[PDB]
Parts: sequence; C-alpha cells; structure tokens
Amino acid sequence: RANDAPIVLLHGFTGWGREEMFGFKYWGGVRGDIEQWLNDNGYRTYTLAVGPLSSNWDRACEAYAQLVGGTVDYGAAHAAKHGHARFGRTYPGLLPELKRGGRIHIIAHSQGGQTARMLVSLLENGSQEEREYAKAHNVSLSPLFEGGHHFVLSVTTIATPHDGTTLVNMVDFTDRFFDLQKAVLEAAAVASNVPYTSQVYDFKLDQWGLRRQPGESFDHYFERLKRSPVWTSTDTARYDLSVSGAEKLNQWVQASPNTYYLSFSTERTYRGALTGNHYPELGMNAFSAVVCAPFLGSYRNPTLGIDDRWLENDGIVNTVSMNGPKRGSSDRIVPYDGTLKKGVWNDMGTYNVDHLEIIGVDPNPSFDIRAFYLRLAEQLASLR
Amino acid sequence: DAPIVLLHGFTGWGREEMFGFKYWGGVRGDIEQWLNDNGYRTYTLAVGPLSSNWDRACEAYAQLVGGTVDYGAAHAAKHGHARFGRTYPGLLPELKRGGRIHIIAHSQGGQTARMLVSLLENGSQEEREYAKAHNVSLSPLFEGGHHFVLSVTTIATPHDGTTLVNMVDFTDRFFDLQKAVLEAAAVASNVPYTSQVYDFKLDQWGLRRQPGESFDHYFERLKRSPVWTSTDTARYDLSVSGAEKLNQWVQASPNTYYLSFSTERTYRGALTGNHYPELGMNAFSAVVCAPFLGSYRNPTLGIDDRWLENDGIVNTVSMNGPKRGSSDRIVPYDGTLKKGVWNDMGTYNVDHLEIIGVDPNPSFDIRAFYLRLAEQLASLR
Ligand SMILES: [Ca+2]
Ligand SMILES: [Ca+2]
Ligand SMILES: [Zn+2]
Ligand SMILES: [Zn+2]
Repeated sequence: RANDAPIVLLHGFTGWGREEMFGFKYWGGVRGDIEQWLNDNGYRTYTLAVGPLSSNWDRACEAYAQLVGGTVDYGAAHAAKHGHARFGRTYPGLLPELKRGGRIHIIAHSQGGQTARMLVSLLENGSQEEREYAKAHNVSLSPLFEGGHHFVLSVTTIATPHDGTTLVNMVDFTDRFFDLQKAVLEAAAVASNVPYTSQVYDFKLDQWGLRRQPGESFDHYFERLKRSPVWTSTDTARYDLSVSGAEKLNQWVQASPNTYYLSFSTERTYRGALTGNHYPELGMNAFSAVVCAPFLGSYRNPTLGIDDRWLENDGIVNTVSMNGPKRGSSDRIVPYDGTLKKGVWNDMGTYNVDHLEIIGVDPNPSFDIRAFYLRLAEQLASLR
Repeated sequence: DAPIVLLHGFTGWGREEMFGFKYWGGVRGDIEQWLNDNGYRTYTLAVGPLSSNWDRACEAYAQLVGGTVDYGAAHAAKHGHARFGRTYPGLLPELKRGGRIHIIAHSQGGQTARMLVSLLENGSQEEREYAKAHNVSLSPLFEGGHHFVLSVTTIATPHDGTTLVNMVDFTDRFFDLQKAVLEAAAVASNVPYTSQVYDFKLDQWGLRRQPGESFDHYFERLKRSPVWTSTDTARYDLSVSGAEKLNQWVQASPNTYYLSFSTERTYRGALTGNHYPELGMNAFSAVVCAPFLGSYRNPTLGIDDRWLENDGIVNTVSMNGPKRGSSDRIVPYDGTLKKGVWNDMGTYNVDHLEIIGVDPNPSFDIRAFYLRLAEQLASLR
C-alpha cells in the first residue's frame, strides 16, 4: 500500500447502474456485489454506468461527466458527423476533486476495456478534430478534448476485445446479440415480454433520441433498436467490437506512458484432438455454449489474419484478443514477471473462467470471485 | 430521523416481483419511491404472505438486521416445519447497535409489526426454556431487551381478526382474491410462467411453484397444504379467535408509538343495520366479500351490528387497535401523538386495496396521505 486512489468499475456492451435491474449487480451477479466487497476491505470503489450499446467515444464522454460532474459533451464535430445531440445528461460528479488533483484506477470488463483506454487517451491528448472544429465554428470545447488531464493511474481490463471479437462475423449476429441481451435480463430475473413501468435497464440513448416507452416490452424495444442508428451506423459498440473497428480504434488509442495497464484474459474451451478448433467446456453459461462458442472456435478467415490463435475463447470474445491491443497497435504487452510496469500492458495471464463468470453473472463454484477482485485491488494499491 | 419500513399483509411481494407492479402503490405508482424523493429514508420488506405472523416476524427480523432466519426450535418442533429459513444480508444492521425504524404496515402487516415489537422487547420464554431443555441455540429475537422499533403504524389491519374467514366458501374465495391481485398486476393465474413472478416464500414448508405450473394449479396444492390447514397460518391469525389469541400475548410496549388508520367503504341500511359496498369499491370485494362482511352475525362470537361496517376485506371496528384479549389502551388523535398506546388517526373512505393503490380512487390523494404520515412519524425522528 501507498497510493490511496479510488477504484472505478466499468461495464461492457451489457451493463447498468446499482439502482437499476432491481439491485442485481453487473459487478457480482449471483455471487453478490463486488463494489461492496472492496469498500468493506478498505478499497474505496465506485461504479460507472454508461451506454451499453453506444460507441466507445460516446461512452468515454459519458464516463468523464459521470466522474467530474457536468453535462455530457460528445463534441460538436462528432455530433455533426454522426447526426446526434452534442449534449447528454447531467451527473452530479462522483469525484469532482479530480479536476484539482486526485487519481483513479479503472477496472473494466469486456468493451469497458476499450472505453477505459480511450478515456485515458482523450484525457491526455484530446482530439484535434474537436479542437480544429471549435475554432472553425467559434464554439466551446469540452476539456476532454483539450488534453493535459493525466488523472488515471491504472486501466485494468478483464476479458476485453482489444483486437475485437469474431462473433461479430456470425450470420445471425444481430439477432443473437440481442438474445445475449435478453439472457442477461433473465439472469437478473427480468423478463423481456412484459411492459415494465420502471425503466429497469436504461440504455441511455438520450443522444440518439431513443427510450423504451411506457407499455413497451424489452423484446419490442430491441426490435426497434435493431433498425436504429445505434445498431446501423459507424458510431456504435457493434462497430468498435468488430475486428476492423477495434483496429481503427487501436490506431489512435495508445497507452499513456503515465498509466499502468493490466490485462486479464479468459478461456472456457478446450482444443480439438485433430483440428485446433475450440469447443465449450461443461459449465460455460448456457447461452454462450449453444449460440456463440461453436462459431467462435471454428471461424477462420485468412483475409483478416484469423487463424488457430483466434479460436480459444471465453464464450464471447476470442482469448488472444485480451492480452492488449495488437491489430493496428503500437503498445507493448509484457508477461507479468512480478513487478507491474508502467506505460505497458502487464499481461496477468489467462483464467479458466467464461465471459459471464468473471463478473458473477453466471455461477462457477470452482472460481473464487471474491479472492480475484480483492487480489487485484491490492495489486492496484501498489504505486507509482 | 429513523428509516421507514413498509410491511405488506396476506398479499405482498418485493420490488423485483410482479414485473415491478408495487404492492405499495399499485396502479397509482410507487409509494416508497415518493417517500425517498421527498427525503424520507424508506425501505420495503417482503415476508411470506400466507405464513403466520410468527413466521413472517422471524423473517422480517432477519431481513432487517441480517442473518439466517430462525423460527425457533420450540416453534418448529411444534408445527412441523424447518427451523431455519433464508439468509438475508440485512437492510439496517445498525439496529443492533443504536438504530431506529418506523414500521408502516397494511392489512395483516399490523399483526406482524406488533408481534415483531413484542418479540424484540420480551423474547419468548417458551423458546428460552426449550433451549435449556434440548441443547439448541436461541436467536437474539427471543432473548428480550432489544427495543429498536420506535413507531408502528397499522392501516386497515384486522387487530381483532376479520369476519371474512367465517365465509362458507372461504378457501376458494380467498385464493380468488389472491388471483384478482395477480390480475391487477397483469399476471394470469392460468399462464405456465417460467420466471418466479410471485414467490410465496414457503421454504420452511417445503413448498414452491414448479416451473411451468400455473398459479391456478399451485394454489390448488396450497389449499391442501399445511400453510392453509394448520394452526401456524395467516388464515388462523386472520380469524377472529386467532386474533384474540394473538392479542392475549402481543401487548404494546411502553417504548413505542403506535398509530392506527381505520378504513370504510360502505353505507348502512336504514332498517337492518347491514352494510353495503359504495360504488367504486374494488369489483372483487364488492361482489365476493362485502355483502357477507356487511351481514354476518354470530352472537356466540359476539359479532354485533358493530362489525358490519367494512373495508371490503376487514371489519372496520377491528382496525383501531387490538381489543379482544388486549389491555392495549386506545386514544383518538388529540393533535399530539401519545406513547405506549394506540393513537387512533380516524377512519378514511377508501378500500382495503385502494389505500395502497392496488385499485383506483381519483378522489383519494394517496400520494398526499403517505407524505403526511411521514412527517407525523418524523415528529419524533
Ligand atoms: Ca457456469
Ligand atoms: Ca375504485
Ligand atoms: Zn457518438
Ligand atoms: Zn411457523
């Protein structure tokens, strides 16, 4: 121990706030509540809750405002390009002292990892698209695009598609993605064919002008979300989750030399005897084992360099993708030797735990979830 | 300030259940949400609807302070169900060490909230003696000298029982009520649901709805089960003679403020004295219950004309405070809340289900009723 910085949890393409999903936690699922375990052991922990289906850009902006307070500013240039509100919601700020000079650790799961890397990237460097635009059109700029804000001491990514996931290429992907979404609903005891009055699981699509209406089931809403810009356009989680889009992301989102990056990879498959294809183990969450993993560990594509190294998977994301960014990237990934190195991806290795088990959404009695996150917190509680 | 704790009666369910249709607010919205947004620390219990006040008190205790539910070795030995129940994390563990709550209970809730105070305050000697005799642990609930309640508020509670239990076709009609309350949340009693929807919380009895089993079919099994056929049921405590037996040992503590809201939705016939439901009474009570409630006499039981004014569910005279087998004192509201007695807050022109929003009533300002009560309860902290 000798940094005191809070931990900040960050979900992926599925995820909600503490008040949401009737208290059923993204971080902990059926195992309990990970934020609470940490706080009770004296690691101060806060939870971010951004647009699950939105782009990493949108989510970083949302994430910044949630962190220091204010209205979400997606950028005038960006807003004009993609045709959506410049301005979002207002947040009181979890840590407004961070302007004056605190520090955070981000712990991020799934696509959260991409959004954490880009939050840090934008914090340090800004965007010269938004800078040039603002002076061109004589409007204001969110401090997020100025640069010189260095306040993230660590990004820890867990089961993140740094190079993408190959699931995106699946033939029925659009439909099966929203079935994943409905599965995670069921996991939380929430049904998709009933008009919940309460918002329950808010997708936070204020920018796009999309909300679930009174008397609208999730099935219906998702059926509308499929035909919408949040599934259709460039500016989406779907896009940044494909192998090509992660590629574009990687090309501009580099590791801050002032941040400690950590990666945890996941696996819940075994190699074939005569092939190299991967197959889901007994105990992989039902939805992934049936719908997703067969494709994930058989899909080969010589054009995109998708060979045997991509087949091992955690039921959702190709395991090789979680090391750190590689495709389109300059960053350096090193195996964990004992001392966590700065400005580089410290590969903490691979765990026999599926995309939903590591967060607790699917059970795994063999995997001690509490010990994994408490072990992590203490690694993070060592310093610069 | 003291947090506020909402407690349902012989029907009720936690916030996640009934697809988010709230027992406390029904069609009118979310009473607990209203109390939090107006800045009253407010929580919601979901104990077993059909279970006895003893059981549901033991559960409420564990939901509050944390732990695994212990029904008492003597109690369990005596009725033939599991001693230990669900393990809860706890809403307000601070109650063991300094804290305080305001209980607001509806319908049978008010029996439960009182039996919860009496147990905290004086324990149970029976369990205490049984523990010496059989080498078993005792729950803190049965020790005595815990006194963290502060206020109990009963809205429409059958403190002297309801006369409805005496109905000839009660078993079948009670569960029809249960399934009308299902229908008010847009839940169907014939749909073979897979989601839990409404957990009757009968672990101790070893009873559970089977997936793909309708409430129709489940409720048939429940009627033939010990949570309907035993002495240890909501049904027996709901009885006039079961309430009396409760009242004989569940006193009012000097250390707590009790508040009673009575409720009426009937008009008196000029000749007979019988009572008939007002227009706009929830259709089910109007048809199925109030005519009986309004006409049922039995002078062995002491069921006078006095008993005929009703809620639709409960007899109005049963609601101001325990009396049959009670020494609890009952004063009508003099402007200032007295301690260790029932403060009778009057009678309101609202159904048993309307008073919690499960059935419409435009002329009833339900949001203003409960906000008002909150202050009254905060005139204390
Ligand atoms: Ca599993
Ligand atoms: Ca009505
Ligand atoms: Zn955008
Ligand atoms: Zn019992």
